[PDB]
Amino acid sequence: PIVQMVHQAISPRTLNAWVKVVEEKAFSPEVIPMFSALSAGATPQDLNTMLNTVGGHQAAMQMLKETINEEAAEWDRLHPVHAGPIAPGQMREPRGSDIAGTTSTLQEQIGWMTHNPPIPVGEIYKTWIILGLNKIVRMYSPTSILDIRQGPKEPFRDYVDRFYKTLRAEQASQEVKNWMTETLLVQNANPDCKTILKALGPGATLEEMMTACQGV
Amino acid sequence: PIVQMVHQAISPRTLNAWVKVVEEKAFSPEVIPMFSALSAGATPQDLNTMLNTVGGHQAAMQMLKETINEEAAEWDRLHPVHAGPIAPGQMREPRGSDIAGTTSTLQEQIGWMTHNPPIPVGEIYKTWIILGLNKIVRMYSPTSILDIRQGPKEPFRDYVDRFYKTLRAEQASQEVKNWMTETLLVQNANPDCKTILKALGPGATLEEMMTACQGV
Amino acid sequence: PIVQMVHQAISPRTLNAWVKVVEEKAFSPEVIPMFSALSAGATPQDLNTMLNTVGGHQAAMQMLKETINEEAAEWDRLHPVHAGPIAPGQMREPRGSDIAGTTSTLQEQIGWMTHNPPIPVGEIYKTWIILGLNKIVRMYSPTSILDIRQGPKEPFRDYVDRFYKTLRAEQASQEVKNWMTETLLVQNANPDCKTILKALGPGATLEEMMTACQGV
Amino acid sequence: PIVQMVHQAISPRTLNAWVKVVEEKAFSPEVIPMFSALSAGATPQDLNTMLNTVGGHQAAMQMLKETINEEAAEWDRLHPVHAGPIAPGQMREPRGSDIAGTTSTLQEQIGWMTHNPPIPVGEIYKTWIILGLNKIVRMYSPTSILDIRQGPKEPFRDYVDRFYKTLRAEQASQEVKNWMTETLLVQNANPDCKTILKALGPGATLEEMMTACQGV
Amino acid sequence: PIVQMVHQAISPRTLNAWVKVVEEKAFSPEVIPMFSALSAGATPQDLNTMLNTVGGHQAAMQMLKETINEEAAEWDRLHPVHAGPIAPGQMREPRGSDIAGTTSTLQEQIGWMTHNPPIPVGEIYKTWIILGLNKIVRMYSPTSILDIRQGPKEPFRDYVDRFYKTLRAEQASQEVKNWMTETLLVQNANPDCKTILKALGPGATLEEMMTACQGV
Amino acid sequence: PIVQMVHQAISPRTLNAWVKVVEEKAFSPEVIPMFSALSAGATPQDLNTMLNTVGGHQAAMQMLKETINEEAAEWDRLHPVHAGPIAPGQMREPRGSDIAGTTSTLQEQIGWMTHNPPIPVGEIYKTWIILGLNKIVRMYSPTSILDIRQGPKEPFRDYVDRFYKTLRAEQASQEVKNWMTETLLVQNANPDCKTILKALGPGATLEEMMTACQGV
Ligand SMILES: [Cl-]
Ligand SMILES: [Cl-]
Ligand SMILES: [Cl-]
Ligand SMILES: [Cl-]
Ligand SMILES: [Cl-]
Ligand SMILES: [Cl-]
Ligand SMILES: [Cl-]
Ligand SMILES: [Cl-]
Ligand SMILES: [Cl-]
Ligand SMILES: [Cl-]
Ligand SMILES: [Cl-]
Ligand SMILES: [Cl-]
Ligand SMILES: [Cl-]
Ligand SMILES: [Cl-]
Ligand SMILES: [Cl-]
Ligand SMILES: [Cl-]
Ligand SMILES: [Cl-]
Ligand SMILES: [Cl-]
Ligand SMILES: [Cl-]
Ligand SMILES: [Cl-]
Ligand SMILES: [Cl-]
Ligand SMILES: [Cl-]
Ligand SMILES: [Cl-]
Ligand SMILES: [Cl-]
Ligand SMILES: [Cl-]
Ligand SMILES: [Cl-]
Ligand SMILES: [Cl-]
Ligand SMILES: [Cl-]
Ligand SMILES: [Cl-]
Ligand SMILES: [Cl-]
Ligand SMILES: [Cl-]
Ligand SMILES: [Cl-]
Ligand SMILES: [Cl-]
Ligand SMILES: [Cl-]
Ligand SMILES: [Cl-]
Ligand SMILES: [Cl-]
Ligand SMILES: [Cl-]
Ligand SMILES: [Cl-]
Ligand SMILES: [Cl-]
Ligand SMILES: [Cl-]
Ligand SMILES: [Cl-]
Ligand SMILES: [Cl-]
Repeated sequence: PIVQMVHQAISPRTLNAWVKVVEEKAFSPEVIPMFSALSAGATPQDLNTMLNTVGGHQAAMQMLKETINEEAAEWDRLHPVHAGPIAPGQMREPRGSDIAGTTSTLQEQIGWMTHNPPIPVGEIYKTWIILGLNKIVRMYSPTSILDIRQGPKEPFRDYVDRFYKTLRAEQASQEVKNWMTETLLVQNANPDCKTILKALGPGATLEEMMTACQGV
Repeated sequence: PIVQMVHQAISPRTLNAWVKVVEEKAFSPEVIPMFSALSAGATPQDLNTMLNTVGGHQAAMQMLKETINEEAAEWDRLHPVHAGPIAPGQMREPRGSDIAGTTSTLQEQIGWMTHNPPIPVGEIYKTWIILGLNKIVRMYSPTSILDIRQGPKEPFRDYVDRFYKTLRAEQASQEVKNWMTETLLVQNANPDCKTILKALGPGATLEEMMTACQGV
Repeated sequence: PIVQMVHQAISPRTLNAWVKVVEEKAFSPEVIPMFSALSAGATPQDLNTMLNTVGGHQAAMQMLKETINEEAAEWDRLHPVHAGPIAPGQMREPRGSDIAGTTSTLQEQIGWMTHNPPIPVGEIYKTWIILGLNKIVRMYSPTSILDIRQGPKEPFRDYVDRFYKTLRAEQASQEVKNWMTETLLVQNANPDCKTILKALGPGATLEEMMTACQGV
Repeated sequence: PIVQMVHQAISPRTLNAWVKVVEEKAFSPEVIPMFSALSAGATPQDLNTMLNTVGGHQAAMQMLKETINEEAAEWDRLHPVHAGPIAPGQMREPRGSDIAGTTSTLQEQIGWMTHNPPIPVGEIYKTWIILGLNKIVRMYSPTSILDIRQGPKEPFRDYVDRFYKTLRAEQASQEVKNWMTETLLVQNANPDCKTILKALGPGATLEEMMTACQGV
Repeated sequence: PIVQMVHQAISPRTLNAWVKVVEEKAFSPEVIPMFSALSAGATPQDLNTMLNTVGGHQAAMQMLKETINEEAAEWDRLHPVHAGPIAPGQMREPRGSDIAGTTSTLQEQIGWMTHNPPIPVGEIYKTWIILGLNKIVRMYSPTSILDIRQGPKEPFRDYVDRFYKTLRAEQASQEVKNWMTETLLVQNANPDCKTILKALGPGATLEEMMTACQGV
Repeated sequence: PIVQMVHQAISPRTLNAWVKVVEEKAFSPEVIPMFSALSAGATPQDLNTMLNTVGGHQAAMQMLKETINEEAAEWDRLHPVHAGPIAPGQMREPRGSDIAGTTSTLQEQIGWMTHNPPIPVGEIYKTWIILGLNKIVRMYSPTSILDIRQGPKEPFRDYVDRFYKTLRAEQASQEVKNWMTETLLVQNANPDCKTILKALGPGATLEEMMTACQGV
């Protein structure tokens, strides 16, 4: 990675942390923030290290590769490289495969990241990776938000935990998520809780909803 | 985080420590001081990393989101942003969502935290998070302080441990807590201890109370 | 903490070390030196972090709070704060609650600790905490030094281990401890060892006493 | 290793990480990226340390030695050393065995790596090692890509995981790998999935293929 | 400790390492080199931290205290402190209890250790501690070197391991140790090995002795 | 150790790593590269720390002592110390026991290692230690290379693993090792493999030999 500047290897602990996270949690949604934290200041070389150290899950890892290549091709369309000899005190313009670290060297990556103005190839590549990880989380989610229904003796808190877990795995925008919360949460609550939540009105906070259905 | 200045990634150990704390202790009151210690010098990006790495407990995490948004909206009311182009050698004034790290970049966060005078967005956001965590601790507390009663063969020390554990989870002010201690502790002690503690008078320290009921 | 100067967060390992020490050893006497080592260079904020991260033992932790408040009130009596506006290039004089970190900020704590001359608020607060921890160790000690008696088939080394373990938990001064050693150790040894130790005379070292009763 | 410059020992954690990786994963393909990450900035001395700390697998380790010697001999052919006394402020030209660290000293390795222009002997030797590791991965792969066939009740995702795991161990070029994907994946799918994938046409992404055969 | 200069706290890992060593190995001879390594650059405060963090073994720890006090009293005899006010840019001369860290402050310890010329109070105190630890190792050794005799079917290597383990715990000088090796090792070997070793003559190395009795 | 310069203590992790390596692997050949890596930049004091922290194996550790003394005596013969007072800005010439760290101080060791020109006493002593460790590995090897014979149903890969494991423990030169490989490997293979390997001719690589006998 790079930190406030200087380059260094990914630490053994960071490497092991990532490998173990994937071994333990597969593609539960919280893996993505963990990936992002473990890859802080990463060069594309470091990001490829992290992805290539995953054994198994090779369908997911292939899907990620295809997503990356799609984003790289889009970058190339928007940023076509201009022909000419690179001047003294200048860097060549990166293509998509340079950002993804397959056709660039570490020095070139360092060159772009530490240039003035900077070309943050590590952060660009990370956005592409996270887009691909989000697709995998979606695909690997066992359940739909439409099927989350409170059981007749289920504590409301447990139902809400299942609701918001499933909502998190959905790849719908924030406005759609708001509609899901406003509509389904109360609609798919059990008869007694549902009646109590409708009495609160559509202005209630989750805290107030949870407090209301505690006794039920 | 930032430390005496320079920015760096949250360490794998810090990340793992937080994840494991939540896995093991859920929302026992001591989790909050642990959160605060693990988030020392944190930018809002780092604070979101910590909260987003939690898998499960998504009712609690949603309640926390709602608390954050409430505090952000209050900030916006008290600190309305003034229209105009930002001068050379100046930072734009942060709105609530900039403090909570959803509409600001890391450089902007670094910019505010290291400015002269500083705008400590990390510490402001942390106060909002801790307010939300305190609400969750309250809500998830199984017991009321009014129901803590010493058993007829219960060592006074064990009763006092249960009393002060339950008191800690109550979200009443320090003056109310003082009344609880002065009134209930002795009132809800078992017959023999209760008689002995009333004989000490209302000036006794906890040490003296504990020593008095040792033999009982 | 602060180290030779610069401030930084308490490390996750330090935090975990302290939590685990308390989980494992409760209030055995060796916990106090461990506390002191783990809190080296600590600000009052860091010291409160350490104490607040303890879950359970809330009778002990309340006793500690009361001890701290007693020491803070004594500080206030000896060091009454003088009214007036604080000059440029000067620090306000700390009251007891500033030393204990409940009414002071981290910058103010840093301000006092790094001032010339220094006001070591962290070390002052640590002495108060250790006074309180010593009271808890005393109170939680199961045994009195007067009751430590060598069994008729007990190796002298095992008896001496029990003697000095119990002596360590007593909160009597060094002169009283010397009397206990000079008087009780030999007095409460078993018949055969006791006779052998009285023959050595009152000038014998512990090494010589232990060697003498090896064969017994 | 060397990091942005300064030399230092390989850390105990790096050493242990490598030893344990080999103990646990043998020569699964992901071991190679792990080797590369753990050997970041390595001198040839450090690389030999890593390889020599492996106990067991001595057939593989001998094959690696032979691969290294082959690459060293090729280097010598392409870069024959010129006779003459080495000038003040100059380094002798490295032969293959100097790059592999058997006839050079640590200072000489440091000398080449930190020279202007640099002669990155660590990175050259690492390419040779990885060539040898790739040969071992190939040789130790239990299965051929031609034999990966979806079972009649096998989830398509599981079949794809096995396909891309086996493909990764093949030491065929990227163009051959593309042919394998375009031809075999669909060809060796089970009757019902195979029919569904042929209906998608040869433009489908893996995501689309996986989604199509979810219900099957 | 102090390292090339700057002071810092003993690390949690160092603390834990020492505690665990004592828990696991008690007073086997190798504990002393481990103590010495873990206490590298230690101030007397750090050395007391290490000794005071030991729970149990309080007979041994008391014997150590008595040994320390004996060495402190000897220091005082050889180095009597001269009366007078300490000059600007000068340090007071340490007494035995200042070296052992009970009557000196950390700053004073730092003062002596970093003075020109240095007064290495940490290293002086460490020699006293190691003298005391050696006495404990001796006292706690279960066996005498005179009783180590090779069994009639015991591999010579196992006998030699027991011999040199027991020899290490003896607190006799190097010349006495040489006599023990030259005399007893061969004398207390089993009949067949003993005959073979006497045939080698008194010039044989241990390697040659071990090789000679391999087949036996 | 010393690192690019500055001196510091051996880390607790390094110490523990070495102790555990010896506990787990005894004197398997890979222990020596591990020793060398863990002792990088070591002073003789640090090297003695590492050797003295070993509990048990005291026959081996005595053999190592004798090997060290032999090398020290050889050093003394080749480098006799010249009588005279040591000049300002000069170091006394080290004798063998100064190199082995028994008659020199840490400052003197630092003095030699950081002098211009340097006298690398740590690296010299390390060569002596490794010579002694190699003697122990030889002596403790259970098997001879002449006795490694492929079983009639043994996979060739398993036979080759045993061959090269045993070869590694032999203390014969590289030319002798080459003869062993060229002669014995094929000679001591099982009837069917042996016939197949003789058909390849004496130019075959190990990879080619292993591939040839895969089906057998
Ligand atoms: Cl995995
Ligand atoms: Cl998953
Ligand atoms: Cl890679
Ligand atoms: Cl790869
Ligand atoms: Cl850009
Ligand atoms: Cl970047
Ligand atoms: Cl569900
Ligand atoms: Cl969780
Ligand atoms: Cl909870
Ligand atoms: Cl995040
Ligand atoms: Cl998230
Ligand atoms: Cl502000
Ligand atoms: Cl802040
Ligand atoms: Cl309770
Ligand atoms: Cl606890
Ligand atoms: Cl206790
Ligand atoms: Cl706190
Ligand atoms: Cl708290
Ligand atoms: Cl003061
Ligand atoms: Cl302080
Ligand atoms: Cl007892
Ligand atoms: Cl292995
Ligand atoms: Cl393998
Ligand atoms: Cl090596
Ligand atoms: Cl080797
Ligand atoms: Cl080159
Ligand atoms: Cl290199
Ligand atoms: Cl398969
Ligand atoms: Cl212990
Ligand atoms: Cl012992
Ligand atoms: Cl202490
Ligand atoms: Cl103590
Ligand atoms: Cl001195
Ligand atoms: Cl010192
Ligand atoms: Cl024995
Ligand atoms: Cl051992
Ligand atoms: Cl062995
Ligand atoms: Cl030592
Ligand atoms: Cl030793
Ligand atoms: Cl030399
Ligand atoms: Cl050296
Ligand atoms: Cl074998």
